[PDB]
Amino acid sequence: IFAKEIDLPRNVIQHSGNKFILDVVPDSRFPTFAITEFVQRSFSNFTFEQYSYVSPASLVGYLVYMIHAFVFLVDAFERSPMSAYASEIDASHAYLRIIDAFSDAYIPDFLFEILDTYLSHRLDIRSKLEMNVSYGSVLYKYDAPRIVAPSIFLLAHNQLISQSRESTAYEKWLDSIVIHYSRAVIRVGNLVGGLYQSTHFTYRNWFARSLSRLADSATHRTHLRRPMISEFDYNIPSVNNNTYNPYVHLLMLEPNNRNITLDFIRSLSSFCSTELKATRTLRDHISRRSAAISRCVIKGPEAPTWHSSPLDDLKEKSKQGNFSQFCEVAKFGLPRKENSESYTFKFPKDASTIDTAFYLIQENGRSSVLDPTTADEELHTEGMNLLFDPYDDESSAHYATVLSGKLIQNSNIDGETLLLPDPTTGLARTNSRYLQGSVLIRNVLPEFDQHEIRLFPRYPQISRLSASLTLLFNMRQVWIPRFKQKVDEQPKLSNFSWNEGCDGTVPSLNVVTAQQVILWSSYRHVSNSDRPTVDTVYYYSTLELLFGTRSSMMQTYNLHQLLSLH
Amino acid sequence: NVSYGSVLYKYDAPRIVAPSIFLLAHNQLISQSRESTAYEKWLDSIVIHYSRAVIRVGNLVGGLYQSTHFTYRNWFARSLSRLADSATHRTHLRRPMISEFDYNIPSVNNNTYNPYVHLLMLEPNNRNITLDFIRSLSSFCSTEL
Amino acid sequence: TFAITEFVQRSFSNFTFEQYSYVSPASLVGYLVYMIHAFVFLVDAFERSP
Repeated sequence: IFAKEIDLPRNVIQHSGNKFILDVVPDSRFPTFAITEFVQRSFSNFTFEQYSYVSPASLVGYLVYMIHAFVFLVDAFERSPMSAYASEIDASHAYLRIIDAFSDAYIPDFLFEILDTYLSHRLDIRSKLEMNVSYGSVLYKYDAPRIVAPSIFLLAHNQLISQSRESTAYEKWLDSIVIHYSRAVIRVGNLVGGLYQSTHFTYRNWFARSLSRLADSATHRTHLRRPMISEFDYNIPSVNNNTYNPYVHLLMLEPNNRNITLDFIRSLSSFCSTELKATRTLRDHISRRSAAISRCVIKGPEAPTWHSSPLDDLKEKSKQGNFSQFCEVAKFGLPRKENSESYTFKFPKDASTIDTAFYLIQENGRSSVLDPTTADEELHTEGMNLLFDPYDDESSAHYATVLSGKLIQNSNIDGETLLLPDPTTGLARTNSRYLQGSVLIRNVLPEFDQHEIRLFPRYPQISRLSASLTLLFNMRQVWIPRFKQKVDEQPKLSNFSWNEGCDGTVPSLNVVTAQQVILWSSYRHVSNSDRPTVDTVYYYSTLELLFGTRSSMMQTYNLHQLLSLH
Repeated sequence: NVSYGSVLYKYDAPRIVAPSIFLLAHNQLISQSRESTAYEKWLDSIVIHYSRAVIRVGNLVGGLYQSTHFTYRNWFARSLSRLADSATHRTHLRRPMISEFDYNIPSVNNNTYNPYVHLLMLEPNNRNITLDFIRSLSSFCSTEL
Repeated sequence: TFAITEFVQRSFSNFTFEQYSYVSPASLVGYLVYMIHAFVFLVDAFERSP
């Protein structure tokens, strides 16, 4: 009736938002686990006599290699613009020969079940928000054990051949140096979490129990039943913060490794083609597009499968260790430290000269009840996962989600605040609210540095009603009022939530504005096109500020409780 | 009905055959040793600690005593010794990949002994190995037996 | 256990165990003794009242 009079399609302001690239970095421990179990159940059907490099370790390293190769091809040929890590790889003829080698290398149909979840995606209404997979946000002390280096499996190939009749033959593999990171010898036992010291000890977690089968030389007579055999002469690179490129390290593109890398790629591509009946490549697959990248696994506090402690060379035979002595070395779930009492606050001698409710220094009254969660095996190895899906509530589509490695691992964040729309501002700024559920990683504790992890618990959700928190006039900071001497009325101290008894050993505040936050996320954002720094990378603690609470949430087990080792 | 709800350890321990003895026999069956009687390292293997006491395979099968160690071959140990003798280890190493059971020895007493936890290997440092054991041998029985 | 060990003695050479890293005669005997005790737990937990 009033359609032509109001004429609202000709009387609106529309803006679809600014351009925003959302980076996805998969935790490669989970596809490595699936690939190792794939090779376990299929390798005896293969003929490897015409190959001097093919072993189970080499085949697992090839498939993990082709995952990282897919990531480089998406970041270099599909992301606009390409990341600063991929721009450092020169387009010279040697690099182009290796890129053409893994662009036409044959991949089995199993690995595309994982790789179809890494396809790019652009939202419908947010038509300038893009999700794509790239390692352009990767720092080594933040992401090193969650990104499985394929050079570990060449060393496992070297140990799988050796004619030794020792009991646990995978322990020389755990000694093998992978990289030098500026002053630091990082071994396989640092990245897989199977060898520590306090005398060397072996801890067999779910990742090392799976990978130890590839480097155990008790079955070396099966792998030596061939005319000609060779070993990988892998050269250990020395990098620092200024020269670390994850694509050069993961794709083995150092100048003293490019011939071995090329022979590795072509030998195992021919092996997959002739024996695994692999017919497909990555070249016709990096331009595909699907909404499966927005599915992720939400985890709580889990124990590491790594530690950053420096290991010496294994001279003797290693003993068997346990969970608690590993978590003391890995610095996970430590108790609350003791008050050293090095600083002293200035409390007045007369107590009637101040209003003591307005003075933040006690008379040594109440102590804190904040205690960290000590490392327990049932809590931190058997915790349940959540399956996130923004578009459909089907559990058959999370088969590839539990294998892929897209995850948000949240330990202590309980709330994220959304900026409410202002109808008086410009609509570009209103429709460009993209960094809402994100934390800048200046505040995020690194996992592969020598830091301590104390798990102060999230509040129990066993209340009777739902809770929320609303911020007035400014959400960017929480006000603490400072009063003048003569005020209008009595200030009521009922809205002040006190954190009684702080002594440097408990959290004093619970607000991170724009060391303290324990978070890893697959979903990231870099604020520029330069080298990723700690001031430019954001970890997304959730995607529900973007996709809503109307999205599907399903609860499941861990992958090692779902995929058995046989 | 059948239930182990009446089971005390000092009354019923050798008459209830623990399945963790055979994981240790699997560990000794693999080893590349050319010794004469190779089942005697299996008889040394500790099964459980019962409050102060190291109970071995030779205590539960009755094939290893001392008074110098001696081997007595009764009808139960003569049958079970064939599973842990590494004189035929070349038959069992004819495979691409092999692994050993990393079984952890539990320490129990009168207050904490549960026979279902011990027999079913349900200690917290053994549940992953138990799950892989069950599923691997169920798939083996399904495909071969 | 005696009967299971003699069962595995007379049948194990007909088996292909190459696709398994845990299968041996000792493991198969341990599996069958395990499933006896598992039957006992299932009867006591799901059928005995209480």
